[PDB]
Amino acid sequence: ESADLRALAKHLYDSYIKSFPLTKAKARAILTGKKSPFVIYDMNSLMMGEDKIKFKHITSKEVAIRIFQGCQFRSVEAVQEITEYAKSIPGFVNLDLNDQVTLLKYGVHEIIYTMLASLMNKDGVLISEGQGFMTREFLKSLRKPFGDFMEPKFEFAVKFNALELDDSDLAIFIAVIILSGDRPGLLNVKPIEDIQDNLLQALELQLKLNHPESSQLFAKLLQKMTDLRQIVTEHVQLLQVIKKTETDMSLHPLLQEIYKD
Amino acid sequence: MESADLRALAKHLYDSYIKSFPLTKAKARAILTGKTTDKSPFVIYDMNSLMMGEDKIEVAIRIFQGCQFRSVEAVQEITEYAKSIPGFVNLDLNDQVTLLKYGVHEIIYTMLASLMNKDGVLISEGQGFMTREFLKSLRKPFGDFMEPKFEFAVKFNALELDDSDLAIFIAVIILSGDRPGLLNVKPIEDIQDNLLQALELQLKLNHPESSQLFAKLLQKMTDLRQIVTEHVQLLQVIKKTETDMSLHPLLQEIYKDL
Ligand SMILES: O=C(O)c1ccc(-c2nn(C(=O)c3c(Cl)cccc3C(F)(F)F)c3ccc(Cl)cc23)c(COc2ccccc2)c1
Ligand SMILES: O=C(O)c1ccc(-c2nn(C(=O)c3c(Cl)cccc3C(F)(F)F)c3ccc(Cl)cc23)c(COc2ccccc2)c1
Repeated sequence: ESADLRALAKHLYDSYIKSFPLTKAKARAILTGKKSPFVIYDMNSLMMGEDKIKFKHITSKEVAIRIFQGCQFRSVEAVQEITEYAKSIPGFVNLDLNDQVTLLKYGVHEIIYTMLASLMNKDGVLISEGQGFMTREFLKSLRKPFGDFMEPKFEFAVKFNALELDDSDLAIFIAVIILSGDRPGLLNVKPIEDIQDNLLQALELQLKLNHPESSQLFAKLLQKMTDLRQIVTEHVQLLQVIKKTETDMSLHPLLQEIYKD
Repeated sequence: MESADLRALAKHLYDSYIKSFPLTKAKARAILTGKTTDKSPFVIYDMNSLMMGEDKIEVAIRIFQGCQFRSVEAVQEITEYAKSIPGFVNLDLNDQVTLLKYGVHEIIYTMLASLMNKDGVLISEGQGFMTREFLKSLRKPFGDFMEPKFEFAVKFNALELDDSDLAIFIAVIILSGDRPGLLNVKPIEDIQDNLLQALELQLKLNHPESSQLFAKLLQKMTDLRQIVTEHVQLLQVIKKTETDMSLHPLLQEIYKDL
């Protein structure tokens, strides 16, 4: 069944490429300088970037709020991308429909954090399919709670990126996260855990072949699912604090509805 | 890195686990499943049977303090076991402290599952058995403090690990190079890579029909991390309400800036 695992890995890589706008391979070429992106490093360069490259989400007038809400809009776009990618995982659409919804609901936060790391280095993050680059210092320095909201994302990403995964690795990893049989409220866990066992086999084999000198990388990548669960939990608690504290974050009620999750 | 060397490391760790922990999963299962007249526990299911149990072997505080005493004992045993893990005592001393500070609680929960089934937990080296329902029914926050341990244990026990498995698994948890404040992560990760290699081979040989148990067991390190956090948060709440309990200095230090 070795060749079947390679097939599953090839299938997932191909679908991963079509589903997501900016791959890790392309992002690394931009970050390293190998078409130069617009750099956002302060207030004035932000004002020119939306006026020049036209970042879609520009509708509050405060800077830190607008950036945070920009992160919200992009995450909503990513949810739809992850949802399309999930449909291509062998077995997923044959699951009970409520269970498909449940796996996506509880998994998107972990996948967004994972995939965001592909767009970051220690100095900033790519935005708008790589045309912009927002510096870590500028984000880290936003006022009151917003500065401390951005920086944990970078600290996770730098640690995660030290594993040096490529897109073919990440496609199987993302699928493994989706097929988590321990999400609350699953109706039929058995076929989810069955698919995950296939995906885990595919990830293990892929990592031995693609990183043969990287001892126990499979184990180390699974240990990063501990980090993911913990930071997703910390993330939710920070959103709750931001909602309860800030009143200058009223949006149109229909816009609030799009962002409900 | 060679197969026979991994088997040697598994046997070393299993042997040391036996010397360090007096109540094994093997012994606990023999008591729990029964059919033995000689190993049969006294069952504590209410207030009066608790009163009879002390003659044989406030309530919620007394039980909570009993868990504190046992946890201190567990730390001592876990610490003795850690010293036997090849390479651990050769590490920088501050890192040795750090690995223990962050590892002991995750290990206590792991080994506590060995003493539980869905209906209760063995106590006092297997001589007693306290029902889950009784613990769940303790007053104010103490009732809910006991129960999350049970929820993990039922899931964890479904993996059907035995002691030779748990010996390597416990060592892997201790040698975690991602603990906060470690000074030299590289020598810790090198040891874990051997321990991880040892666990993988051990699970393959001992559970050949249990597909991807290695991966599923590592995913359980996630459930451990979450319940330690929920535990620490519950203690902080109990402290602000109760002064009628101090904590043992060993436990006091483990929680400092955890
Ligand atoms: O392109 C992508 O793949 C992409 C994916 C994730 C993020 C992003 N999400 N995010 C979260 O807080 C967040 C997370 Cl991690 C998980 C779930 C929900 C949230 C939510 F809802 F609360 F936002 C961030 C926090 C800090 C930073 Cl530096 C980045 C993000 C981004 C940024 O996009 C921007 C676009 C324009 C201007 C500024 C940022 C891109
Ligand atoms: O034998 C063992 O290895 C063994 C190991 C852990 C526990 C135990 N600790 N514990 C904690 O709350 C606790 C924890 Cl997990 C970690 C650090 C500090 C605490 C603290 F501070 F609060 F005490 C529990 C809560 C609920 C239950 Cl069901 C069990 C325990 C037990 C119980 O032992 C008993 C002995 C006599 C009477 C009743 C119970 C045994």
